Parts: sequence; C-alpha cells; structure tokens
Amino acid sequence: DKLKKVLDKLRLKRKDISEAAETVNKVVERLLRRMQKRESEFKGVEQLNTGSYYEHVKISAPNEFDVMFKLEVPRIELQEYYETGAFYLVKFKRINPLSHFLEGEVLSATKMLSKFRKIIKEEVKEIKDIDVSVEKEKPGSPAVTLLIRNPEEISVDIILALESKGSWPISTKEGLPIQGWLGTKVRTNLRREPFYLVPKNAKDGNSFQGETWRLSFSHTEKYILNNHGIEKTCCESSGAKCCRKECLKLMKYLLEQLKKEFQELDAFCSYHVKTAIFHMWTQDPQDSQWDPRNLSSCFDKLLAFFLECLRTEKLDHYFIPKFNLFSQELIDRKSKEFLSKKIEYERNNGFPIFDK
Amino acid sequence: DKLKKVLDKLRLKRKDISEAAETVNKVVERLLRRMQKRESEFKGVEQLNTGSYYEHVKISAPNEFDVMFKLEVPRIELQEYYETGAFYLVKFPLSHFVLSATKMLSKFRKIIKEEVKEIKDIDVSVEKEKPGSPAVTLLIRNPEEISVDIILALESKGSWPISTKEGLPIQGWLGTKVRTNLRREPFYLVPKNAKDGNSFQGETWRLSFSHTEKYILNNHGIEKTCCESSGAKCCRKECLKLMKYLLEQLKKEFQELDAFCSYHVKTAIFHMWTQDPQDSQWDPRNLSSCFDKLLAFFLECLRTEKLDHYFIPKFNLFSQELIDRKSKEFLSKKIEYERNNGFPIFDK
DNA sequence: ATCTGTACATGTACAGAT
DNA sequence: ATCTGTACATGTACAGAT
DNA sequence: ATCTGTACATGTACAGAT
DNA sequence: ATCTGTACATGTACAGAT
Ligand SMILES: Nc1ncnc2c1ncn2[C@@H]1O[C@H](COP(=O)(O)OP(=O)(O)OP(=O)(O)O)[C@@H](O)[C@H]1O
Ligand SMILES: Nc1ncnc2c1ncn2[C@@H]1O[C@H](COP(=O)(O)OP(=O)(O)OP(=O)(O)O)[C@@H](O)[C@H]1O
Ligand SMILES: [Mn+2]
Ligand SMILES: [Mn+2]
Ligand SMILES: [Mn+2]
Ligand SMILES: [Mn+2]
Ligand SMILES: [Zn+2]
Ligand SMILES: [Zn+2]
Repeated sequence: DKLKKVLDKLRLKRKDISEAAETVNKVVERLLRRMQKRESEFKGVEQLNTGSYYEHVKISAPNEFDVMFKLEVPRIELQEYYETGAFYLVKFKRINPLSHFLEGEVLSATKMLSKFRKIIKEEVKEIKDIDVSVEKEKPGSPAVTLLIRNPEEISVDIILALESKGSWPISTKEGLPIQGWLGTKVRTNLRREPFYLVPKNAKDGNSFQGETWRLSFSHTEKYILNNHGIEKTCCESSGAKCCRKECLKLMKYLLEQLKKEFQELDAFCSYHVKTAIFHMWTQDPQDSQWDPRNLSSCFDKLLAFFLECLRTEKLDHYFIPKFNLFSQELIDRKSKEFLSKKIEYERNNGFPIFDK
Repeated sequence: DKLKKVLDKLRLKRKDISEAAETVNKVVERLLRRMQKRESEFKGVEQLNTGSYYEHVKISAPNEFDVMFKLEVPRIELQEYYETGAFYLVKFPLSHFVLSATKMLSKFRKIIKEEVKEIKDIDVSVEKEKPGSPAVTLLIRNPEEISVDIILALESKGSWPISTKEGLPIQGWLGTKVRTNLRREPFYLVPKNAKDGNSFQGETWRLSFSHTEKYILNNHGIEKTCCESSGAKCCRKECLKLMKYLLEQLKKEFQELDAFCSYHVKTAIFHMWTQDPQDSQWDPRNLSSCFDKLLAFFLECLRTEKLDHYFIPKFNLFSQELIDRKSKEFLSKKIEYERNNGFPIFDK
C-alpha cells in the first residue's frame, strides 16, 4: 500500500507519452531514412526499439528512449577478446560498404561509429521543426545520444549494432537459464533469433580499443519483459496479474534516486537491477511467487538478493554466465559497500528516498 | 493401473515408427516432386504434415499418416454456403477449374495416380475414391498396411472468415497473445467431397485448421513448461489416446457407428481442455478421473446432440443432419456400458 | 506493359483514463 | 467496469522504376 | 529457387535407483 | 511399483550455399 502509492507516482501519463513519442518518432524516422540514402555505408540498417520504454518499465517520465539501428553483416567470424565472454573482434572473409572501416580484415568499431555519428550530426542540423542536438560523445557508450527539448528534455540513444543470424557464441551456451521458468521451447526459439554486436568504445587505452565489440541481447530482454510468466496468461485480460514489472520499477527508482544524490554510485546503472531481477525471476519461477498482494515482500527479497550480490561481488550477466558485472575490475569494493549501506538504510527506515 | 497398462499397449514402437516413416517419406517426397517438377497447375505446392502421427497421439501402429499439399492463392473472395459456417464457394494457372473443388481435386488426383504407377521400389496403390473425403489416399504394404491421405488445400493469407471470430476460445487457457498469433497464420480450404445430391455440392470447399490443431497439441499447457524436460508431465494426450482407443474399438465392432470419427473425440477434448485449463487438473496421478470426465462430457454432447466445431462455433458436428439420433443413442448406450463395467473392450 | 521497395491498412495486447 | 493511444506484426497498393 | 546442415523439440527403450 | 539418466529415433525451423 505504501508501495502502491509510489507506483502511482512512477506511472507515466498518456498525455506525456503522446507528446514525447510524436517528436521522438519523427526524429528517428528521419534519421532511419538518411541512412538508406546514396552510397551510405549503413544502407539496409533496420530499426529495433528497445529498453525500458518499450518494455513498459520506464518510470517517472517518458524522457529516455533507446533505439537500435541494426545492420545485418553476413559471413562473419568472431574472435573472443581474451576469454572475457562478452567482447569480440569481428573479421570478414572476402575483399563491401564496410570497406572503409576494415583494417587487417578486422572491422574497426570506432571507425564505423565515427562515420555513423557524422551522418547523424549532419541530419540533425537540418531539422528546424524540433529543438534537438547531439550529445558530446561519452566513453564506453555504443550510442549517439540526441537531446530533444520538446519543451521537456528527452534523451534518445541511437545504438549502432551489427546483426549476425548464425548461432550464438559459445560463451552464451550456459546463459539464458529460462528452462524451469519459460521453458525449453521458448529458449530454443529465442536462440534462433539473431545476436547483436555493439561497439565497446572504451577509450581506456588498452589493446584493440577501437576494434572491440560487445554482445547485446536487448531484443531478448524485450521479449522476456513482455512474456514474463510461467503461465501464458500472466498479466493478460483473461489471466492473473503479477507484480514482476512493478518490482523492477521500484528497484529502478531506488537506484535512480540514490544515483541522483551520490556520485559514488556512478559505476552503477539500471542494467544492474535488470540483471538482478532476471536471476530472481529464474529463482522464483511461479507466477504465485509474484502475487500483487505480496508486493512488499517481493520487493524485499529482490533487495536482499541485490545486497548479497554487492557483498559477494558477483552479479553474473544473464546471457554470458562467466562475465561478472560486479567484478573488482569494473567496480571497486568501496563503491559496492557504499551502495550496500545506502540500500540497507532505505530498507530499514521506510524508504524515505521514495518521498523526495 | 488398468489405464496405464492400456496406454502401454497403445504405445508405438521405435522400430515400427522408423520403418513406416522412411517408406512414407519416400513416397511423399516423390509426389511432392511431381507437383512442381512439371508445368502442372499445382507448381508451388508445399508440404505440411498433419494429424495424429505428427501430433504424437497416434495409437497402436504407425499405419495412417496425413499430409497437406497446400497452394497459395492470391486475392480470393469467399462466399459462405447457406450459413453453414464451414463451407464456402471460392471465387476471383488454375483457370481450368468460381473455383470448383471437384474439378481441381480430380486433376490433382490424376497426377498422383500417374506418379504412383511409376513407383517400382514400394508396394503402393491408390484407394478407390470416397465420397466425403478431400483426400487422395495411398495404400502401402511393406508388408504392414499403411495408408497416406494426401490432402489438397488452398492457403489464404487474409483475416480468417467471420464465422471463426468467436472460435478458438483459448483466451483463459493459452491466452490472448497465442490466439492473436495463431489467427495471424493463414487459413486453409479443402474439398467438401459429398455426393449427397444437394445443390452446390461440387464446388464447395471446407475450412481446415489442422495446422492450428497441431500447434495446440504440442503447446497444450497453461504453463509454458508442461510436458517439457524441466516441467511436469500432464495426462492430456494420454486421455485423448484412451478416448480415441475406445471409439476405434467400438467402431470395429458396431457398423452403427460408421458416422463417427476420431475428429469428434479430438473436438470434444479441445472443449474439455478449454473448460479445465489448469495443468494441475490433468495431473498424471489423476488419469482415471480425467478420462471419466472426458467420457461424461462426451456423453453430454451425445445427449444434447451438440458438439460445436472448435473453430467454427455455429457448425454442429452432432447435428441431426449429419448423424442420426439413433446413432447417438446407440453410441451413448455402448459408452455407458464400457464405463460401468471397467472397460472390457479394452482387453482385446 | 510488369515489377517492387515503401508505406498504408488492419487488428489487438498493453496499460493509462475515465 | 469500459474506453482508448501507442507499439508492432503482417498483409497489400502503387509510384516510380525497369 | 532448391537443398543440406545444424540444433533440439517430440518420442521410445531400458537399466539402475528409489 | 514408479522415477531418472542415457541412448536411440524422427520431425521441423531456418541459416547459408549454390
Ligand atoms: N552495461 C550493459 N550491458 C549490456 N546491455 C546493456 C548495458 N547497458 C544497457 N544495456 C542494454 O541497453 C538497453 C538500454 O539501456 P538503458 O541504459 O537506457 O536502460 P533501460 O533498460 O532502457 O532503462 P532506463 O532507461 O529506464 O534506465 C538496456 O535495456 C539493455 O538491454
Ligand atoms: N471432419 C473433419 N473436419 C475437420 N477437420 C478434419 C475432419 N476430419 C479430419 N480433419 C483434419 O484432418 C486430420 C486428419 O484426420 P484423421 O481422420 O486422419 O484423424 P487424426 O486426427 O489424424 O487421427 P487418427 O488418424 O489417429 O484417427 C485431423 O487431425 C484434422 O486436423
Ligand atoms: Mn532507456
Ligand atoms: Mn539509454
Ligand atoms: Mn491420422
Ligand atoms: Mn486421415
Ligand atoms: Zn505478469
Ligand atoms: Zn502436458
């Protein structure tokens, strides 16, 4: 009931959705069309909407949209980057519009991203209907981010992705453990869909920096978010409603509110809570372990699970089991203990950060 | 325990499946070849396997197989025949055939008969044509008797006909998303090959949802994991097998049941699966009461003379027009007897 | 004349609104 | 409870191309 | 256009375990 | 008696090659 009111605060307004989507779809459509023009290296690129807004777990406002511009690259060979599981070099087999981004048969990611960014920047210049600019590049980001002032501020991440239709890389063989929850047929069908590669774009100074790509499963996460129950009728008009998405929203909002205040939490991002709850949904497969009447204890057990991931320094990528999002190389102990304490304080004092 | 032993009897043998299928697949691949490996009107026909063998509810022997040869036809107008729900006139390569079902079936049949004639490695012939059948039926002996029904079908990719809008009522069982996706698939038309002497009989086709029934049979739980390797077994298919066996055994003995077919049983269990959607209502420990509830539901269908097409609800398969009252009362008496005596007919 | 990539046309699950 | 805007899957029309 | 290759669903069969 | 793990078998979706 206390959490029932927070969700009411977090709920998007149709008026805002309508206003924001009108602008966003206009800008996205124009950019998609410019990539189809001339001898553009990105001709054939197709659009895939992803992220919280299209999973219906966007909270507070419709002010951030994620969209994949995906390009199918056939006849592709991958080299895993130093057994990390998630990062790859991409290589080609013949001697192609990606000609100008090739090196030693190796597809440069920062070369491709730069050209992609240059096209988007020029196209944005010739929009005089909407107040829209291109954000300064961020290290580690695979995206060209648009800032729309619709009056209201709106971010759009245009994510460049390679699309391979072959079978998924073996580092994912033990990932996606949905057998006891969504089952073997769903798992088999999901793994028949393409996989995606986005630029790592780390800028950190290490070898292969500009030629490292990162696996993306945004499309698989979108399907799961929207087909999340063991029962096919879960959250449908002739079935029972669960509180799975509501628990994600509350967890997202806790991290968002804390990150707004404490810049010690810069290492953390909402993908961490999204990954955590995919494990909770696998651990607790039954729709009855997510009854809306038990929202408080369902949110609590998610917090307890997240706190144990922070303390034990282990939050395995849901799709790549050997990739630890909470490794020391990515987040130091200090950052994790700080978040542990901040969460435990919220937990134990009525969630006062929900009232800010 | 009695029912478990019956199901052990009904179970097909790996060796039998392997010998029957490699011969059936030989013949079918060759007919499918001929259909487009010639300037025939059926160039572009594609194969779709259907029926109990491919749903894994075939019982006793692998001795009957069903195959659709389906052909895409663009821009066709349907016209419902006299409000029957299931039967239609088709209208606008094939212009040798208003699209007459009788005219198309016969050329299709003539092709198959010719290709069967030039098969020398398998003992195979074409059964005499049956009024009422949309099929060309092949008889194989290797030495086991095996019959194959080659079913000609038109494939339309528009919205399903209006008479189905109330059909397929899976919303509380498989859900709205499965229903919407199933209805995004094509719908099929097959010949109505009756000789009854009625008016438009020769150019009427009948709706087929064999493709949709296959998906259901193999995606039948309310839980996605039903009968999967990380899920629980249910006894839904076993119940269909048992009810199928009861009717097969009765039809063997009683000529009075010639009007009944396994599709009646299949239809009745689709309604029971919709009435009782929870997988726990089909627990394997409760096989007996599950079988009994199917019997009771089937008997209520007989008693009220009402068994609606699961996809076309106004089409009553138990109409007085199609099955006489005395047939239904005869079958009622025989089922009530088997029920009340421990199913003696299951022991022979 | 026919061919075809682009985009309209149709239908409905999701979830906010009343 | 019903009404309703957006997203999205798939079927089809046709301007401009061949 | 056609056809093989791959992966894993659905089954049956059976020994060893419970 | 049933359950579980491995072996053995066919069916079917679709990527990629030719
Ligand atoms: N570090 C990451 N590793 C893998 N995938 C990621 C990562 N960060 C983001 N993604 C993918 O990109 C999508 C968009 O990311 P984003 O940061 O906008 O979050 P979101 O899930 O849309 O939620 P919100 O925008 O409301 O914070 C995610 O849903 C996820 O699929
Ligand atoms: N009267 C009918 N109306 C509609 N569809 C039918 C009818 N009879 C058969 N079919 C379709 O054709 C398929 C093949 O029918 P068939 O008579 O071979 O039975 P079956 O379901 O395969 O089982 P079995 O052959 O083991 O009795 C059916 O499963 C169904 O999809
Ligand atoms: Mn986002
Ligand atoms: Mn983003
Ligand atoms: Mn059959
Ligand atoms: Mn048949
Ligand atoms: Zn749900
Ligand atoms: Zn089952």
